Amino acid sequence: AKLGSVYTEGGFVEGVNKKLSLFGDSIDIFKGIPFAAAPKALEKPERHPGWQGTLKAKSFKKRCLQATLTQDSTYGNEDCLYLNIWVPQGRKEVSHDLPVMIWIYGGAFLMGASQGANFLSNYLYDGEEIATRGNVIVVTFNYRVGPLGFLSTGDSNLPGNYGLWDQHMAIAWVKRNIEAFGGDPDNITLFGESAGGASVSLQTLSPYNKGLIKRAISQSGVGLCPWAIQQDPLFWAKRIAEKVGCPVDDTSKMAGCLKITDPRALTLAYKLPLGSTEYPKLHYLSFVPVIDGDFIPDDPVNLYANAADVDYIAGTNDMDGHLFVGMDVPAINSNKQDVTEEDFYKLVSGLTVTKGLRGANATYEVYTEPWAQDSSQETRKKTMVDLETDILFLIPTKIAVAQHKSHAKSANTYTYLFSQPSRMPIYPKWMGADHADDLQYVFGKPFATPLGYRAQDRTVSKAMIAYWTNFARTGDPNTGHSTVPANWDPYTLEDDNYLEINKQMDSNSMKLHLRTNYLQFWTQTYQALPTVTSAGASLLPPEDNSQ
Ligand SMILES: *[C@@H]1O[C@H](CO)[C@@H](O)[C@H](O)[C@H]1NC(C)=O
Repeated sequence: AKLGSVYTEGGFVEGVNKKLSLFGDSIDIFKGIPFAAAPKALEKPERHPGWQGTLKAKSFKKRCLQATLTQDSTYGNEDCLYLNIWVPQGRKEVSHDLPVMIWIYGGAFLMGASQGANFLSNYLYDGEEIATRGNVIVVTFNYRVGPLGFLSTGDSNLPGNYGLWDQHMAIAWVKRNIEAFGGDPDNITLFGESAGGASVSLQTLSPYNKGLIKRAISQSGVGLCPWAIQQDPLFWAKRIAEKVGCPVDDTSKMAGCLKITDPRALTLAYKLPLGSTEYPKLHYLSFVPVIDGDFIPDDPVNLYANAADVDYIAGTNDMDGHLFVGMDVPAINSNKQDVTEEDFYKLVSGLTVTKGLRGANATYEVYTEPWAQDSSQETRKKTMVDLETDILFLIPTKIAVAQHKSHAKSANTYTYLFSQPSRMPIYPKWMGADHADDLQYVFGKPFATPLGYRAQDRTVSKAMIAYWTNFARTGDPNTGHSTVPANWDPYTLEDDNYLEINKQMDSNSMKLHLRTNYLQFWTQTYQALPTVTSAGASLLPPEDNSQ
């Protein structure tokens, strides 16, 4: 069948119907529907007022204003709040009451576009494969990124989180209109990776999404990740106002200035210092969400209450840290480059600055227990990847599933570990899954563009698409429109069970206790060490001028 012209809160919308077989199977595809009005620089989004007549939603609109790679603070403009929809259709009748999956893209909160772009190893986000292979409606949209989406003074002058408001507006529009297209409003599921994985998390915790989200999936990213929350907003708020001529040490005037400063200037003033220097950096992504007064009204760890009736999946790739540690210690497969013990200590120190050399010393100690030694420079390099994977993805993720499992009411909880080896020619033979390697499988690339894909890739992709969509349908990965390769057991604090996802999907894919001892170190021992919180009175309550 064909949807045709659908009437939504704003007016009529028309997309294209792509035929997929000689038997009626088609797929309606709408692109460019506005969920909000063109946002004003550093200002929250308003609902879109509507339009007269029909909207021809046939192509992705401008992605949000962001920087290219080197110069160009160009990639879109402020008018970018658009969403796209993919509705699988039969032949007999039109689809109705279908699960809805809203995708939130990553890109370190600084880059990103619904139009399958702004990402590295993988980037295209076409919902056709998922929609059609799982009989699910797939949605994608744009949310403000960069200074323009997350710049904040840390007070009423500039709260920040504008990018999170946009994501919320999308989710809201979908809640209110998705039935027009054949979706079931009470079966909205969110999924995302990296910053998108964290956004999904933060969106389930926000009181604003009280009863909008039914289920959620976070991939390589969660709200408790050290990188998801900016502890000291003003810090970079001043520095930005430094590059662009604005009254730095006067929040009010500074905020007024910025809000009127040129978007492209504001965008560009933020250049990631990925250069030739080893000072603690290369993971100082200043523009990320913050704890403001309302959207994220407290530390994410205390907001769990909001996600108690939300079915949740959270997972990690066995070497998520590889991509990042490489930027610090550029020894991937550099056989003619060796990592010394002090090299490891040096990385540790930088990673544990807030706890002094005591923290650095405890960490180095726990992490260097194994006897593979110098001779096994592989093991050394191996542990350096474990370290950043644990710190940036795994630990935060374990705490989030446990936390969710314990405070769950009716919600289900499932976690996973994706380990399909990266066959990137420029990485060492020991490589497992790196950050983002999951994307191609989740979005069904091995099927969409099979050229260059082994069958194993189609095996994995068939499984992941099956798990995600079954879950999006029943809250259970093992029950839905598709056949699951191996049973995925619901999480328990008792077993700490995780499905290892790869080509060998069988009864033995369900495993227990992934790096329990390190969870312990980071959460008990380490945490107990005195912090260099030492900031005098530069603490959250003192000297914030009553917000
Ligand atoms: C470890 O760090 C502590 C200070 O936190 C210091 O007293 C000790 O000498 C250090 N030991 C080594 C072996 O580096």
